[PDB]
Amino acid sequence: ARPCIPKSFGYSSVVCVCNATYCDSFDPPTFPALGTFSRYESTRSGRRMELSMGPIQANHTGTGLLLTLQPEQKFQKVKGFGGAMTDAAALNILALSPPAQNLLLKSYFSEEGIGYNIIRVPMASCDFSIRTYTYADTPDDFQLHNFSLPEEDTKLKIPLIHRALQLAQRPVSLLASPWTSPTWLKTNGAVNGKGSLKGQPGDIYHQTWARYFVKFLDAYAEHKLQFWAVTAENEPSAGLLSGYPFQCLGFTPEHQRDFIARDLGPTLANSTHHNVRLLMLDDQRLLLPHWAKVVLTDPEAAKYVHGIAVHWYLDFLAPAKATLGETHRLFPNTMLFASEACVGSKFWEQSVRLGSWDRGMQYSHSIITNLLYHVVGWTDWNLALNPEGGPNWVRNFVDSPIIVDITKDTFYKQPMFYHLGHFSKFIPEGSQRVGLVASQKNDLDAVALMHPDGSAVVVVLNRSSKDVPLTIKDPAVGFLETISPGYSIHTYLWRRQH
Ligand SMILES: *[C@@H]1O[C@H](CO)[C@@H](O[C@@H]2O[C@H](CO)[C@@H](O)[C@H](O)[C@H]2NC(C)=O)[C@H](O)[C@H]1NC(C)=O
Ligand SMILES: *[C@@H]1O[C@H](CO)[C@@H](O)[C@H](O)[C@H]1NC(C)=O
Ligand SMILES: *[C@@H]1O[C@H](CO)[C@@H](O)[C@H](O)[C@H]1NC(C)=O
Ligand SMILES: O=S(=O)(NCC1CC1)c1ccccc1
Ligand SMILES: [K+]
Ligand SMILES: [K+]
Repeated sequence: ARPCIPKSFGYSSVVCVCNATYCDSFDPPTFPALGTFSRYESTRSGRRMELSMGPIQANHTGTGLLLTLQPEQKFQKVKGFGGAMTDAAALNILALSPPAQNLLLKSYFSEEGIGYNIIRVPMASCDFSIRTYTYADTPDDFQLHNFSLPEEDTKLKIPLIHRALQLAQRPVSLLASPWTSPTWLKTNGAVNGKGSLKGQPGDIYHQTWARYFVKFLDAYAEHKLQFWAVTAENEPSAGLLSGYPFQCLGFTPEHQRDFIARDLGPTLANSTHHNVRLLMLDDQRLLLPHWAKVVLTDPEAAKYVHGIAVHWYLDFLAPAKATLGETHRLFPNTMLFASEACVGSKFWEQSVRLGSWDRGMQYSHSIITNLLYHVVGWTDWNLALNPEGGPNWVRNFVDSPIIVDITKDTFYKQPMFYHLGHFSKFIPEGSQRVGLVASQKNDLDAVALMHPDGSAVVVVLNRSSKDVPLTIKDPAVGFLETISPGYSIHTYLWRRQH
């Protein structure tokens, strides 16, 4: 529909420049003719989700790499993809002119963009906020009569969420997560630092905290917003750490288990919001499987927990098989969901690297890795940041797929945007991962899924410098002869006749 306007900032690849009168966009989505496949290609050399079509062939010869679709080998259903509407994201989006705001939101939420269907909503303030607040800062208000949404919600976040939902043709699911409780419920009486809820699960402090979740859901419902899920606490391990710099609330896994069993589970289940799902953990993967064991082996907690939320700090190394793999083996009926991912968080790397292909490859490699370990969705962190990677009240700056430059009324779409879009645009909610078997050892990363309507999607990432010819075999349908260029990502789509 409209191609990428590239700009280089001296990193390995380009950003696409958008402004008040121009942004890259796709045509309305249409499938290739039966017997035809679509290929969307992005490359370090500068291609951005460019469309080509090719024939599906009856025959194949050669000893080249063959990836054979296993359409009846079924794995997880996919919930979807999206990102977080933090205070920082909202402020950056609304600092753009109305036309640029629209093109940014269309980029993410419309069918002319990459089709996000998840928005994560912080419950009150976090690090990506410029003001520290909760919804119930008046002390000793245990019945939460003075609970209320401030302007960060009513004037910034909620109107933007409504605008995203208007642009979306896919149903959008909202996920809520709190960072801190009111300080008068906490052992340290501060939003940050080491501290937990006072007392013990089942007591007034814990009951009040559980009621705060229902108050939040009630308040958003008055604005005609309903949630798909809540997490039990953002990064519960953080509040156990001396000097933790920003909003947190510490829970051991035993504390989280008992809070869920005695307070949050029953309180949600007794409310009009009983259909909202509860996700546990919302933290880094090295806490698994231990955290899952502690919480889910208690039947009283387990009956309230619908899923496990995991965060991915892509700058840091940690095992996948010993964490996600083991958790799936031990608790195959509890879904895993990636609720936050980010890059650029190390103090010694530029928070925002405009045009970094490497950071793009980190996003897509992460997503593939998550999907191969049974995870049902993937949620980026801040939807948009400034060129510093902010604002952020403790200067904990990071990268974002969209960077806003208010002085030019411009925003920049990073390689990370396109790497995420290779999945989000082409994997509708309810898609199911299926097998994909390589005929020989190779350097590629790939995943295959089947749409609800039976159509096929395959994503192929090449993190190597070498162009790799390959064939995809769909045993019902035929062969797709293609090539995976070095430093590329491709998405393949086709109809499957039986
Ligand atoms: C928004 O960006 C577009 C794209 O760069 C700008 O339009 C370009 O303007 C230059 C300079 O006049 C021309 O050489 C290009 O041909 C234009 N491209 C297109 C596609 O129109 C546009 O001026 C910018 N808008 C604002 C309000 O700054
Ligand atoms: C495909 O395979 C068989 C090989 O004998 C042949 O009958 C057929 O003509 C070949 N070519 C095409 C285009 O199908
Ligand atoms: C359960 O729900 C009702 C609302 O119908 C409420 O009045 C009651 O206090 C709730 N019980 C709790 C939160 O324990
Ligand atoms: O994968 S999709 O079906 N994504 C969803 C779209 C609304 C139908 C698709 C198909 C054709 C072109 C782009 C994307
Ligand atoms: K208040
Ligand atoms: K940094």
